[PDB]
Amino acid sequence: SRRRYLLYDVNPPEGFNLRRDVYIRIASLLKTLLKTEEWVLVLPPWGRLYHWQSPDIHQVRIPWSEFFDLPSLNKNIPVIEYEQFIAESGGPFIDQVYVLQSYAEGWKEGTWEEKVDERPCIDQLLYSQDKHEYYRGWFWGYEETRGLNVSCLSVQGSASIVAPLLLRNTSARSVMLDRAENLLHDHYGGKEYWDTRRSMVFARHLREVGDEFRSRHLNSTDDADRIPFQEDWMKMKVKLGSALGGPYLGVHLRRKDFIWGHRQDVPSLEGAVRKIRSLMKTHRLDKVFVATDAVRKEYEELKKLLPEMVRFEPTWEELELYKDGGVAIIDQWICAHARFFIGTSVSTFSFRIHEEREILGLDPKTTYNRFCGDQEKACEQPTHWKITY
Amino acid sequence: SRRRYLLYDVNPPEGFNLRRDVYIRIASLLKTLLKTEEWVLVLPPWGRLYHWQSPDIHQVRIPWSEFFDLPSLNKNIPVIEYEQFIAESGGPFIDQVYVLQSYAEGWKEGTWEEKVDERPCIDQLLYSQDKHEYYRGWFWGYEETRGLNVSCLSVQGSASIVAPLLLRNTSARSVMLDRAENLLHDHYGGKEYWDTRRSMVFARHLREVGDEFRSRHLNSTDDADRIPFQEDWMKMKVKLGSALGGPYLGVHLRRKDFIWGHRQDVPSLEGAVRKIRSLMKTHRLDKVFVATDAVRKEYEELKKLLPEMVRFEPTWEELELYKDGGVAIIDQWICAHARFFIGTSVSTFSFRIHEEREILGLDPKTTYNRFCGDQEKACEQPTHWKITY
Ligand SMILES: *[C@@H]1O[C@H](CO)[C@@H](O)[C@H](O)[C@H]1NC(C)=O
Ligand SMILES: *[C@@H]1O[C@H](CO)[C@@H](O)[C@H](O)[C@H]1NC(C)=O
Ligand SMILES: *[C@@H]1O[C@H](CO)[C@@H](O)[C@H](O)[C@H]1NC(C)=O
Ligand SMILES: *[C@@H]1O[C@H](CO)[C@@H](O)[C@H](O)[C@H]1NC(C)=O
Ligand SMILES: [Cl-]
Ligand SMILES: [Mg+2]
Repeated sequence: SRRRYLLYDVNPPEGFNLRRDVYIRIASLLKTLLKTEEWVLVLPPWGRLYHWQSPDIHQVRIPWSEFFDLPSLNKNIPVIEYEQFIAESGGPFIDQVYVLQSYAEGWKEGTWEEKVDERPCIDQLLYSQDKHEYYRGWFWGYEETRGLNVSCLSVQGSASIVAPLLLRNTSARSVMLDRAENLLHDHYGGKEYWDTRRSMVFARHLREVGDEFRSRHLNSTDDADRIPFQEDWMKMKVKLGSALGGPYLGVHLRRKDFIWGHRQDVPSLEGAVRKIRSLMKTHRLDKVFVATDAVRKEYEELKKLLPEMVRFEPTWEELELYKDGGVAIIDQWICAHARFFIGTSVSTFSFRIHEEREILGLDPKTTYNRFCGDQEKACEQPTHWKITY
Repeated sequence: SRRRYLLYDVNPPEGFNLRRDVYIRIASLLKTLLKTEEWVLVLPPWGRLYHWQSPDIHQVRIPWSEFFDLPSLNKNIPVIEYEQFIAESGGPFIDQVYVLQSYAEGWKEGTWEEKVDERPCIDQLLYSQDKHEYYRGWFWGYEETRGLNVSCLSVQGSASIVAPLLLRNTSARSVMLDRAENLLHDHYGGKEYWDTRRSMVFARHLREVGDEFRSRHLNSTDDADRIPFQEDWMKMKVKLGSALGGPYLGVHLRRKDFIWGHRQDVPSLEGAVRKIRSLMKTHRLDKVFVATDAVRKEYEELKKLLPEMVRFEPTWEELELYKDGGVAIIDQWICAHARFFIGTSVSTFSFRIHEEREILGLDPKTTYNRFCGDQEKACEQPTHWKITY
């Protein structure tokens, strides 16, 4: 009955939707571990080291339960909240912390190989020792957390590359992989992957708010959208392109990095609307739902250009409650029920929407779509990854 | 007198002693700026984004006054505390923030050239925009601070390479260079450097504590160690090797990275201790003062090996008053007055002591010395950098 605990964290600059992906990366690994030993994944509390990223509202120590449905995840891999780890093991005590990093020697191409090795630390360590020789660190904002040991792993391939190593030194009841973004997916478009991805189902509350918005302002219900919905995700398998979707255009415009990132892969507002109108005409769509990070000045400019834009603006208390990821989820959930969707180039946000649309069963031609930069020369659309059951 | 303002910050992992080096790099940029426009450098508050790195108990927004002598600093370049800047500009408002970064394309060997260019941001920018369109950021832990605009600058050479660009766009009353560590020194061994370096003189109360420790436990005073002291640091010049030093051996052992960094350039505790006793024999020194980061188990073992070791262990309340860099500065100060000194390989802490010793005038043969790895073959010693008065 004595099992082992896996914990992870991601490089602080990474956003909500990248973290959702790394999660599947880590789940791949844990499944590989479970073939041998008893393990359980501990869900890293939400909220970010950089507190200024989410203005005026503190997003901190947020359980997954506020975003995703725990039973839904559990049907895939054994999973527990960090606050629960803290209760089962005596305190917030982590035996081994492994900071993932690349190989310093690099490689000359043709050498590249999936491998993992204990190595000296490349960047100086962000953990440090107290008067008790415990390692103090970020630890998802739980200040009282202590690692017993920290060191670095140089690593290359898919996440499961690390399992032999973790399965060897069994001394560690709890192991944490920091900088888990270093791990790749085992196999991304694959059945194992989809089992996981499908199993992350939004919390009932965010779905309900999103659904009611769909019916009030989008004239969109699951019935009218020919999206038969099922509760247990294991039991929901839908034929491709059967789903119709609400009579509206979903769009995701990402302005955040447009300027300082010197981007040629994102449109001007004026360009974005030209495309949008072309889509509305093509598909006979009266209303467009826009999910955007745009600032007020730029939003007004968009609002004037495209009056029929409908948008979900959380009230102050809604934001205080659902938090940031929460709102993002509603926006995603709504875009995902659109008749047709157009996203932003290489946006992780748009990526999650795709997967979500593929799950609901919407035709790919309506799914993998992106705005072209105004003068962008040859603009390639995102790649369609079909589900495998 | 409407003068421009310069502010900077350094990559968060960076410790206290690398920061003090960067300061001089910046200060050399300011000197080059003063050849044209009226400027003043704003002293970035001490205290760290990653708070768990410091034993300082969330002690933050610390002015340079608690470490360095402000008049002393001001005789080198014009300088003000950050809170003073908030008062003299209108609010906590920085006009332009430049995040310093390396050139995206790297270089081919032989192509390396000092250059600065506005470029697309490589890493995702840590600053983020609010609903008033202002950028919020870490900003030395002052939540109120607002930047008006943010972009990344790719840069290569010495810190003064940024000066011409900074003088072209004059619309910016205040300018902040984030990731300042990307700038090199102008010329490190030279007069200009040494003017800045000599000008950084520890706050009176800190030296007063060290002299107290010296007088008491080390049987050491300036008049006994033949180290005449001079308040006006411009008026302090000593013949090289005129300084004797106290009847003790100063040693700096940094153990922090010994293990996780797989270090071969630092000794095991025994290798350290044997080397110490041999030095005390050779140089006829009665007592030994050790400045180290060793945590309990190690210190315990170090204490058995070297019982005659005297150390600076501040009281709970002392650590509060002087804070972290204070305890460090005291330790450094004490080391700097030893008759003979031996440090740790590539330790910024050691470098800072090196520099302080050259300033007191102690013979180089007694300054630039490091412990060798137990099995380290080459084992180069640190390079003598003379003051040029
Ligand atoms: C941490 O790891 C090292 C290397 O395996 C080990 O020798 C040491 O005992 C560990 N530290 C603690 C506090 O258990
Ligand atoms: C809304 O969509 C439904 C499809 O079920 C359609 O029958 C109806 O005409 C639409 N109503 C409006 C307000 O356009
Ligand atoms: C700020 O700098 C960017 C360069 O990244 C520039 O394009 C933008 O127009 C500037 N904003 C203002 C308000 O001057
Ligand atoms: C202290 O230093 C003096 C040199 O001024 C030396 O002569 C003396 O023997 C030392 N010892 C003690 C205990 O005073
Ligand atoms: Cl969030
Ligand atoms: Mg011995």
